[PDB]
Amino acid sequence: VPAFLFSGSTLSSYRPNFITIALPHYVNLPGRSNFKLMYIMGFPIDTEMEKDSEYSNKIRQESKISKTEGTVCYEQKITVETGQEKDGVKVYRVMVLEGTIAESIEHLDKKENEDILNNNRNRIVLADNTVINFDNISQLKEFLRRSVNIVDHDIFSSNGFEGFNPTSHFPSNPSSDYFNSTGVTFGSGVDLGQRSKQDLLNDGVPQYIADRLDGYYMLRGKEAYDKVRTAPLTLSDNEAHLLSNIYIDKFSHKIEGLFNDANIGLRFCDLPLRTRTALVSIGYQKGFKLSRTAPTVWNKVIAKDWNGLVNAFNNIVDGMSDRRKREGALVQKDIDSGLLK
Repeated sequence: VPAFLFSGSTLSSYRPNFITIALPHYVNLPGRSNFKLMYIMGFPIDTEMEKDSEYSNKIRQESKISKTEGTVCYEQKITVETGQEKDGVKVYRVMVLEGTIAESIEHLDKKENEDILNNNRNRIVLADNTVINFDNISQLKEFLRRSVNIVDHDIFSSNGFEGFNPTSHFPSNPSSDYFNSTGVTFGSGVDLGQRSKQDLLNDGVPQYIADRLDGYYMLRGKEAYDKVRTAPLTLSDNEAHLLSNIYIDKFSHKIEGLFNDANIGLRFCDLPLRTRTALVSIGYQKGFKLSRTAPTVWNKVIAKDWNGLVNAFNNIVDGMSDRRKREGALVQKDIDSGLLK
């Protein structure tokens, strides 16, 4: 123990020095201190011990981030290690050294690395030098999977929020006030009334999906309405999710920028997933500039008053109040889960 130590492969953008490796080689990983690595064979080894040492790191603090419900900011590179620890002595093989989330997921999916990952303790060493210890490799991968998404797309397309309808639909009638502004709609509120095919292509929507919507583009009011009654179109769930997610993500990035531009002492990626989801949902419904479209929400966000933020969602009556309560409950969950406070 640790087992299969030199097996598999290791992902590092950093490949030290410039013969002669069967000898241990030591180096300080450049950006940070301490990060002390001991290279044996071609492989990086992270060791920690309580007692002072010249070649070992000091014991690292455990991150407060939840291994079960938590995420790491999607803008961070991470270090992934697998290994063993006892009695103030820690020895970890570095599987991924300061790589991106997506790279990490990819690398850990490699068959060659199975043995070492299944046979040891897996942990993430964060940019902040704290660590998250996982019960098992499957847990770590799922954590990573959560972390890569800006919003939780399943919640978003749940009936509780934006819903999901793969069939072309017109969510208005000739009597209603929004009739002329409503277009042919797909998935989780993707309205083509102001969008053209080229627009969708530009946003990264696949040609095969885009080609299908021909005739549904740019129709608004009567024409869009009529078109759905006369010639509806049903997408497969897969195509409708793909399309929705492009727009959910596109919109999310709008919300993200506002938050980050506010310079509030943290970035949007540092918020828990559900809260990001909450913020984006209300934006998607009420308009993206929350300073204007949801001031009472916005105030609490930028104040980092999480309890205050929940209350704010509960206290808005736009006639949308049910969804707003569901948004606040997302925030409250993060509170109850310890992701917030």
